[PDB]
Amino acid sequence: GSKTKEGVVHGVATVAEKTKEQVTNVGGAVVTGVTAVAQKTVEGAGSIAAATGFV
Amino acid sequence: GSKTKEGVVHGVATVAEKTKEQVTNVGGAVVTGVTAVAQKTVEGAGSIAAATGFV
Amino acid sequence: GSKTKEGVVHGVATVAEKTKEQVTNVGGAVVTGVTAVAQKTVEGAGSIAAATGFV
Amino acid sequence: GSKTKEGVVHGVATVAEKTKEQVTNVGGAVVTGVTAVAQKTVEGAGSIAAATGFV
Amino acid sequence: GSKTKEGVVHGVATVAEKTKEQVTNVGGAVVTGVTAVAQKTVEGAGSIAAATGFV
Amino acid sequence: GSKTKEGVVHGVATVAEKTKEQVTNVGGAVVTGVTAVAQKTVEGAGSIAAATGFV
Repeated sequence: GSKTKEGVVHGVATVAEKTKEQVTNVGGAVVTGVTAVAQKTVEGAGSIAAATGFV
Repeated sequence: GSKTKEGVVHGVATVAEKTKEQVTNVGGAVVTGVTAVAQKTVEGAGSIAAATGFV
Repeated sequence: GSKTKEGVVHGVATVAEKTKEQVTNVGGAVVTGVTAVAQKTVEGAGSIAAATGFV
Repeated sequence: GSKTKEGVVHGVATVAEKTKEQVTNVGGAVVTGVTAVAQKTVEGAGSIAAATGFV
Repeated sequence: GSKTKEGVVHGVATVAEKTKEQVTNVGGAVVTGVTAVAQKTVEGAGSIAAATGFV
Repeated sequence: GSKTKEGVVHGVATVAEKTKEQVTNVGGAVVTGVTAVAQKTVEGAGSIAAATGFV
């Protein structure tokens, strides 16, 4: 290709004003606050923000 | 290709004013706050924000 | 192709003013707040915001 | 007062995608692109985006 | 006062993607691109983005 | 006062992607690109981005 983008994040502005933020976890899984993330996978399973409790 | 975009996020502005934010989890799975995420997968299963309790 | 977009999010503005936000989970799965997400999968099962309780 | 706002701009998200922008002026006045501006004046004349040709 | 804001700008997100930007001026006045500006004046004339050609 | 803000800019995110930017001036006045500016004046005339051609 000549100009190609695959799995790209660009030109982003983010403001997050939070007075109080609190995360409590007991024996589980928590994913929080994922921002401006990019991935490319070939021949594989790709998961960005994947929470799983048990197996 | 000449100009190609696949799995792309661009030109985004986000403002999040929160006075209080609270996440409580007991033996589960929680995904929260995913923003401006891009992925491309070839020959694989790709999940962005996938929560699962047990297996 | 010459100019092609597949699985693309662009030109987005978002404002979220919340005084209080609260998420409680007990043995389940919760996905909340997914915004400006893009994916492209070839030969695979792709799920953006997929919650599942048990298996 | 207890909680007072006078001349306030808050919680704003703006996206401006322009391929070409061009401003030509010959002996005049031009005001362009004013965004998220706040003022408070006491005992005076206050003008935000005021163009004037001659005097 | 107890909590007071006068002439305040807060919580702003801005994205400006421009491929080409061009400003030509011949003997005049040009104001361009003012963003997130705040002022407070007491006993005076306050102008944010004020262009004037001649006097 | 107890908590007071006058002429304040806070919590700002800005992205400016420009491939080409060009400003030409011949005997005039040009103001461009003012961002996140704050002022407070007592007993005086205060101008943020004020262009004037001649006098």
